[PDB]
Amino acid sequence: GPVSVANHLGEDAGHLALRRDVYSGLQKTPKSLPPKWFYDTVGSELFDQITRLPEYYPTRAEAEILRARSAEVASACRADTLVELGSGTSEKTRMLLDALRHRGSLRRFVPFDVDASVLSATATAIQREYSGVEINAVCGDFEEHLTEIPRGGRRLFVFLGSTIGNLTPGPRAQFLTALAGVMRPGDSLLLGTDLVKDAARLVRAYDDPGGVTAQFNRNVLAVINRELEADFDVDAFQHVARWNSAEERIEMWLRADGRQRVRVGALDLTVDFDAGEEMLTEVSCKFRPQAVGAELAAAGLHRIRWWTDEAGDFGLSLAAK
Ligand SMILES: O=C(O)[C@H](Cc1c[nH]cn1)NC(=S)NCc1ccccc1
Repeated sequence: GPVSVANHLGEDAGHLALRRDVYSGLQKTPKSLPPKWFYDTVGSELFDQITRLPEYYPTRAEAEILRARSAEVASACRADTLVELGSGTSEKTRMLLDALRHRGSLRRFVPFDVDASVLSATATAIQREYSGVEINAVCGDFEEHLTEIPRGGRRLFVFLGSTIGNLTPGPRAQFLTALAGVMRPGDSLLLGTDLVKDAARLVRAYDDPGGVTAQFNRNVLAVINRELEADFDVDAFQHVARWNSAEERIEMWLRADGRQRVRVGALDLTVDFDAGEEMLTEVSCKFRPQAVGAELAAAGLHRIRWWTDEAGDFGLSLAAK
């Protein structure tokens, strides 16, 4: 089937996005960076390592649900079209495409991500593995281009891996409202959410003993050093995984070992790290079954299926517009 990529991101939109997030976030108390920047080439294959760690249960828990419920998803949503908010590269992507193809209604696949090069390779590989499917990849961001997602058909929107947990409630309700707004009656959303559980398990999931998560987090400093010509002593910064009991969310911080002076070249900015000062690089919100259904409701979607894995570690929601 035909491949198309629509690119709505200017060529240096990424680079200018980084300037805004670093100039702003390194200048608030406490210092904070958005998690969209972990995923250069190094971080991305670090993340790939994380998903295989025995400690990082989310990837396997959601895979387990999907291996068992993908057929029910296809049959319940009846979609002819898979819209992925994500790069389209996981095995879970195939499970859902297979479920729709098996039921005979897979006509189009819409991968939606910010890396046009990754959409390109996804689209070429799905074109090779799924004949008869139109691939319409959209390079854009959630903030602006949900409306550029193609129309015509019954669409199942897919947002897996508890990515929505990387958004704090305010940004989170506003995204789900935006998503419900581009959905048409009879379209549906499959949403993955990591569930609240024992904190010692949560912290271990974000601080594996061999420190792959530690590398992945520290990597954001290398990215900022390379792309904004800053001078972070990457090794003087410790990965710390914290469980915020009140906000019910995992927090990734970077602790400075002793006072640091960091000049961000490309920004004409110098920031001061107190010795032992911590910087928020990621939040990872954990959910309760009822609260997910209520957020979906708040956004104008009606949840019709909830699933957990065998252990109650992780949840998938299927909600309809
Ligand atoms: O909330 C989480 O567990 C993780 C972050 C995390 C895991 N371990 C330490 N940090 N975020 C995820 S899967 N985002 C989805 C994504 C995947 C690939 C490329 C871009 C975006």
